[PDB]
Amino acid sequence: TRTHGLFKRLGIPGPTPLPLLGNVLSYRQGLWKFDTECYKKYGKMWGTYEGQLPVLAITDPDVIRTVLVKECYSVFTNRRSLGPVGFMKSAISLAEDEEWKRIRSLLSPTFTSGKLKEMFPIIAQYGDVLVRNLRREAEKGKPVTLKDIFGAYSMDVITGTSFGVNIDSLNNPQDPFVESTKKFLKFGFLDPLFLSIILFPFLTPVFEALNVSLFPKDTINFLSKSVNRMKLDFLQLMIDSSDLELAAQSIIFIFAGYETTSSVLSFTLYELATHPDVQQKLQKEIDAVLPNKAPPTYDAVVQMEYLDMVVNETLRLFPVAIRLERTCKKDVEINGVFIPKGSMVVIPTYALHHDPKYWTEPEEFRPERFSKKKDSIDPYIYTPFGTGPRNCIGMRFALMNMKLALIRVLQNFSFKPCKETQIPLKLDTQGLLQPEKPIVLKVDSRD
Ligand code: HEM
Ligand SMILES: CCC(=O)O[C@]1(C(=O)CCl)[C@@H](C)C[C@H]2[C@@H]3CCC4=CC(=O)C=C[C@]4(C)[C@@]3(F)[C@@H](O)C[C@@]21C
Repeated sequence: TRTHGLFKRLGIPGPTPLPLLGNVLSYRQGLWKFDTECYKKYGKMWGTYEGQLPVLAITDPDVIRTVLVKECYSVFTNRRSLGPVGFMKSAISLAEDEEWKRIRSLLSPTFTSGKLKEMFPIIAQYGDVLVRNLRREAEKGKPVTLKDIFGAYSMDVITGTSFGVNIDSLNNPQDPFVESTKKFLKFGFLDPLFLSIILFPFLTPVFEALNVSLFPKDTINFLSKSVNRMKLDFLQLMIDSSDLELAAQSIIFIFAGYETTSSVLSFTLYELATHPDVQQKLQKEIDAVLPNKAPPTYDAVVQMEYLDMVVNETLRLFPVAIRLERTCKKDVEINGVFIPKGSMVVIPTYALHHDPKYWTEPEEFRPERFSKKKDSIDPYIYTPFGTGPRNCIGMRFALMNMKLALIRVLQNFSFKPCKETQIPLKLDTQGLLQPEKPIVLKVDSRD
């Protein structure tokens, strides 16, 4: 209760904390659900405690633009106070202040639209693997469990592009890359370690000194073992430019991009199933641009307007990262409130994405929201990839992979519900947004 008066004192509303734990019990229902309930309850700003760590949640866009862009470098440079990660404290999402400022700089040339335009054929090759895989499953007439197919694609594309070559994960379950990377799936709140770290950060130096890491030590090595072993994609581009630092980044990319890409694709496809009119219209768009199942190309995949709007609206409904988190590296005035050092600020993307103030019929899937014809979207309400210098660096790359996959599958099949399709979709209560029950759809071919 050392800090459990901070918000009472500073005139900031919030749910009453419980000793030691904080409001953390409220997280078991899921953060997206907690973040919104508070939003509705407390308005523009509410405070909570993670054990002892205060947490300030801002919804006003200007305040957001302050935290995310204006004073990203003067104050809010780090995300969540670092945990027992050992040497992956070099990977870019985890580094802080200057160490990150460098690593960011030294990886930017890899994620420019130019290098992406370059990598395009190495990615689109993975769509042929994907189509066979989805035909196999649907040739039968058998409902398809999307997370198998598109989890597989997600990993194949990232593994191969990040380091190595095609694994065809679905048909090589015993591949040593497949079993080892599959272990990022259980990240966040689930592990006892994260809880003890969340509630008692002062143990973090301890676990480091005991070589106990949040990450699966069993796999971190095998990846590093395969990285140094190799020393067309991220690898060589990293090659041209420490050797531990290089080995981290390769792993974080797989981390930051494996499960997000996967959940978003099956989310997109779920919505196309339950709005067949949107599914035709995108099919029409695809067939006019690449007639007779033509091979995709970079400048096409980028200029497909509806397709962009379709991915974009899905990220409105399903911001897989739920919230954006920054740490005050110094005392700071955030919108007339005095916020001590170490504190965390939360920009509640999911809740802001579902606000009726900014989105007519917020629960409805309406790709038209993103018509370039309409008034541009506020980049601090819509924060699916972050904004500011700390945003998803692979943003352009992820949108490419998903669009590539979505095109290939939509050239060859449609998607519709069946008896086993959960409608409405329900979210799970842990980690990145995922469905309560896995998505299964009927996938008939167009011929
Ligand atoms: C649908 C796919 C993805 C989504 C929704 C997503 C979302 C996000 C978000 C919200 C952040 C943090 C933003 C912030 O702090 O405000 C982030 C960070 C990051 N993402 Fe992604 N991401 C995706 C895919 C990827 C992929 C494929 C990669 C790399 C190949 C990637 C690499 C990274 C990295 C390195 C960071 C941390 C960089 C930093 O802290 O400066 N992301 N991502
Ligand atoms: C998990 C793969 C990944 O790299 O995700 C992150 C990212 O930037 C790219 Cl998505 C990663 C560094 C840490 C991730 C957050 C930790 C706390 C956390 C616990 C949850 O239960 C739900 C969401 C977050 C709040 C989080 F998961 C997401 O925002 C995504 C973050 C920031």
